[PDB]
Amino acid sequence: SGFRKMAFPSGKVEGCMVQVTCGTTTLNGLWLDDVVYCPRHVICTSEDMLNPNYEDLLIRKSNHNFLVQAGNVQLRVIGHSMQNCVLKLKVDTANPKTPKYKFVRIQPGQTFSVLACYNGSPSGVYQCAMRPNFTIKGSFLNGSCGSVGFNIDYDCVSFCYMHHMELPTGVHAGTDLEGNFYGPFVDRQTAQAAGTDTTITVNVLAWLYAAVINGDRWFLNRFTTTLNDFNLVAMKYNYEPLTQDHVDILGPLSAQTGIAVLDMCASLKELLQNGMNGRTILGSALLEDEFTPFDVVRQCSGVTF
Amino acid sequence: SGFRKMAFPSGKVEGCMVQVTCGTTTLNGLWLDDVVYCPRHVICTSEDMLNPNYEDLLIRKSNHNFLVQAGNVQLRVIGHSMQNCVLKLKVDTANPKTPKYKFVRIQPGQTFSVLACYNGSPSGVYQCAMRPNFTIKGSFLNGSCGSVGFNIDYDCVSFCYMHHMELPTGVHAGTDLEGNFYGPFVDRQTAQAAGTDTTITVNVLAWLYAAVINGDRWFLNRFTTTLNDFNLVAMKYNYEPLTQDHVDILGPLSAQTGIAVLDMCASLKELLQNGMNGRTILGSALLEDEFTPFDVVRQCSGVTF
Ligand SMILES: CC(C)(C)NC(=O)[C@@H](c1cccnc1)N(C(=O)c1ccco1)c1ccc(C(C)(C)C)cc1
Ligand SMILES: CC(C)(C)NC(=O)[C@@H](c1cccnc1)N(C(=O)c1ccco1)c1ccc(C(C)(C)C)cc1
Repeated sequence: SGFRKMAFPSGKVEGCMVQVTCGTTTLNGLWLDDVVYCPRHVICTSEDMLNPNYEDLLIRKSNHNFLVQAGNVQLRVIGHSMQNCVLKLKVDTANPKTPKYKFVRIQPGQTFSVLACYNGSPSGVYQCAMRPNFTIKGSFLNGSCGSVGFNIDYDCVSFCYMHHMELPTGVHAGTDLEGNFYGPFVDRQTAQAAGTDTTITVNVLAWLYAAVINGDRWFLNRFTTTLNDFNLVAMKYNYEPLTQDHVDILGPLSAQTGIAVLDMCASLKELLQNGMNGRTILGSALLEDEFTPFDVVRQCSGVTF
Repeated sequence: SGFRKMAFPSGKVEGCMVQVTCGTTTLNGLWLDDVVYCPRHVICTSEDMLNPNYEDLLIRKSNHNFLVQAGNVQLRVIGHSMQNCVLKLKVDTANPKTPKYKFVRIQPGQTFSVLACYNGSPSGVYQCAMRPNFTIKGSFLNGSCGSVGFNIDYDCVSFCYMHHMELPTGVHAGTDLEGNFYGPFVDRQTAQAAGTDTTITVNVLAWLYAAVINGDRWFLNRFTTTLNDFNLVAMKYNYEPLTQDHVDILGPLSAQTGIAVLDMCASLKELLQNGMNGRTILGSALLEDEFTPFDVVRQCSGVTF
């Protein structure tokens, strides 16, 4: 029993973390096969980051300008190119610790583990979700750029995030491993703001099914509701609209707990309208939305990797 | 910027996780050098766990009754002994992935990372604290016994916990790597209850210093208080008494933020007496106490391993 915010084992990712320096700027890179992936803004200078022209800046850089370090071993960069907002440095040696991996672009509301790194060395791992406004509420300090977020499927690592920027509000922005930013953000020092950060409703529901599975049932009320009526209250509290797919995604937890999805929606509705009256659910005083239906199943079943 | 509940990279611990079976009971073991550590209750049967006499039960077991599996490779048990509530199976091969390690018994209020495992395979990692009642609020399912909690010091792993039991309330109990239970709990199926779970006050203070460092300052009031007066309110809300050592431990955060410790105590006092009025601190609606002063420094500075 018990429900903690939990991340994948990071061993497989640790073996791919290297350091990348260009000029005076140092950050983290991802070393898979004979290619190192890192954010392109490594080539910028503090003055050039107001309006960087990466095409022109990259022209002044040669292979020998990119300093890559795996542990204390230097890698020979024999090629460099730019794919969207990420650099690809080709090295002479393939990473012997390269695991089975894949590059996937996740959807807003999905989760992943982040291995925060500094100078190509891991410092910690935690769990994030892709907010509906395409930011993440990470824990990143300077130099954390180049750290990656990932999911694990038994033996295969699915990379989905690489950190780039911190937004003025304190949130964080980045791209997938193909260099495409999640959201409308760009790698420049300019006024950028994220939209409204709604609540991932389906994730909250899975969290409530998690609570019921762990003994917290005080919030289970006696009503039920309609998917349309529930939505009328969700979209007033800045909640994501629930779809039939969400109801289907939640089916497994509905069958395990024996509580129809629409009944839990009614419980959630009364929680939103009346608050929690100072009580707690799974040790939290807020409605957590950073657990997907799959994460709940994984943690309440025991899926190992 | 940003503050998430974060754990150490688990790669070094992953390479020590093996599976241990005795009879029909399977659980996890820790493989360091040529010894495997696992809870002694692996030798119990479902009937014998009401009042297990481990001395007599262990007498009926030989080396070849303990089945240890590292990956899909079997290890030859050439010796077995009992140290407190943990078994030590001596194997013929030393663990090639054995890192620099140490066995430490942590103090209540301290934190550590847990690598939840099932059948000798890691499933996830999260951060825990040793509650003042000597339980932990883990996420453990059946078979999770034998998983370990640890801290990392650059390159040295300090093991401090090994999971044994789930208590009737839903909390969890275990021992250090020498087999000594944290708290007054015993490895039997009997009526056991933990005492009052107080709040680790010093950890809450470091969390508030963490918030101030991340931009959340709304709770900073205009008063100050005395260490004795603050305690009179803490011990009414079931908070740990603050000592001068706690004030000294918090010195670094007090100097960084420029807020004397006793002033933050006054802020905490008004939060306890009046609640948070539906606001949040670092994304939480409750006062978090599972971050030590050291964890806050590590996360707000960038200490890598
Ligand atoms: C908020 C801002 C002023 C832009 N500071 C940062 O983004 C920090 C940073 C700080 C904390 C977490 N992640 C990045 N930041 C860095 O820390 C950094 C840059 C290179 C290695 O580490 C950073 C990220 C992107 C840029 C440009 C404008 C060139 C794309 C410049 C600096
Ligand atoms: C609450 C209780 C009825 C005792 N169930 C468990 O403790 C589960 C268990 C379940 C969830 C998390 N950790 C342990 N539990 C186990 O899951 C387990 C035992 C062996 C391998 O996995 C367990 C722990 C200790 C004992 C004795 C009494 C022999 C010391 C028996 C079973």
